This record gives sequence, structure tokens and C-alpha cells, in this order.
Amino acid sequence: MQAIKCVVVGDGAVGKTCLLISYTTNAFPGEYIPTVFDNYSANVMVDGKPVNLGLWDTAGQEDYDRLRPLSYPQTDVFLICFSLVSPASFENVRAKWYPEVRHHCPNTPIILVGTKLDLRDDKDTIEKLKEKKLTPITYPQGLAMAKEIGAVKYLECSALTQRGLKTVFDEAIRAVLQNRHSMEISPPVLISSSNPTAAARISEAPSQVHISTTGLIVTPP
Ligand SMILES: Nc1nc2c(ncn2[C@@H]2O[C@H](COP(=O)(O)OP(=O)(O)NP(=O)(O)O)[C@@H](O)[C@H]2O)c(=O)[nH]1
Ligand SMILES: [Mg+2]
Repeated sequence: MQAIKCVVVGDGAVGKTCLLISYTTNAFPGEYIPTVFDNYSANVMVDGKPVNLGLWDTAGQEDYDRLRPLSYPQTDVFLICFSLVSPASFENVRAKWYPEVRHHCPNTPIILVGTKLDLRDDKDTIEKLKEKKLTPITYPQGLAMAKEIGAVKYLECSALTQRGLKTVFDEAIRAVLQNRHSMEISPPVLISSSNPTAAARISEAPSQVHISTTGLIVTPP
């Protein structure tokens, strides 16, 4: 089975973990728990042929800067995420995440993902940004940032509503499997995860992330 490794990076609180849990299990977690590393191993069918996705979640906090690149070797595609309602997270795409990824991985494709699409029209969110002379990030603004960092695609989504969500992962797959026509991609079947919320939905005992000689590995429950 062809395997694809995808690593998700971006500022704290932009919605990386919810993106992964929502896509892989159609659930949306109930308490914000900061990530260290987590793995999701999910299968899809691309034009009727199985492909394994190895999805890696990372910590957005700067305290994990030294450790985070442990996840990077052998990555096939990065998702750099920012919240559509956090201008700071948007600027950090350029200031922090693009350089960090590119310095480690000069040739790996990047998809730029704007998250929390469901908040872009939220009155309270808009007003709070306006108090600070700011606005939610617009689609053209995200597109421009994607061009500045040489991302292969710019995509917007909500983990909460799932608008745009399948497309993020399908386009990540398409960006990797450049020889495939990839006309149709099935929803994912989660096989294993180290995230307790996601692992519980395979049932409905998480795997464990460990350091190994070869980088990060997963040990079964
Ligand atoms: N409305 C809305 N809230 C979202 C969405 N995605 C995430 N959130 C919320 O945003 C907060 C952070 O989400 P989370 O996925 O934990 O973010 P993270 O990027 O993994 N943070 P870290 O680097 O610290 O692990 C949570 O309160 C979560 O419910 C979304 O699509 N819409
Ligand atoms: Mg997280």
C-alpha cells in the first residue's frame, strides 16, 4: 500500500488538532488540550486503490521549537495552518512556519490552510478584531500569502462544520501523488491514532508516539 506522510504545523490555537480529529473521525473535541506530537494512520481509496495516510500533529508553541522538526524527515506534504480570525497566526505563516519548514525540507510541497472558516462571519469575532483595527483574513489575502510562500494550494475550511475539510486532505493527497489522476478519493478510515479522542472513535487504547533511531514512531496500543 502506497503511503503518504503529512505533517501539520502552525501557531498554537489555530485548530490543527480539530482539523485532524474532524477529518479522520467526524468528531470535534470538547476541551482544548495542547499537542506535543500525535499520529493518525488512516486509509483512503484513490480511484479504487488503497493509500495509507500517516498524519502528524505538532505543537504550535515556541517551547517545542527544538523538538518539532523531529517530525519532518520523510514528509511528503506539509499543511501550514493559520486561523482566518487570527491575523497574528497569518503573519506567522511567513515569519515562522514557511522558513522553518523550508529550511528543513527544501523541496516538500506546502498547502496553506486557513482554519475556522465558520468564524469569519461571526459578529462577536468581527467586532473584537475591529476594536484592534483588524479584520478576518479574506480569501484573496490567504491566496496572496500562499503565493508568497510558494504553496501549491491555498484552501479554507472549518473543522466544526466540515466545509472545505475533505478538500484539504484530498488536495494534500493530490499534491503528493503527482503521477495519479486522483479523480475520486474516498473518505478516510482511521486505523490507529495516538490521540485519545480519535482512538476512542475507531472503537466507537491510543497508540503511543516514541522517539526512535529513525525519527518518530508509533507503538500499537
Ligand atoms: N469555531 C471553530 N473553532 C475551532 C475550529 N477548529 C478548532 N477550533 C477551536 O480552536 C481551539 C484550538 O483548537 P485546536 O485544534 O486544539 O488547536 P491547535 O492548533 O491544535 N493548538 P496546539 O499547537 O497548542 O496543539 C479550540 O477551542 C477548538 O475548539 C473550527 O473549525 N471552528
Ligand atoms: Mg493541537
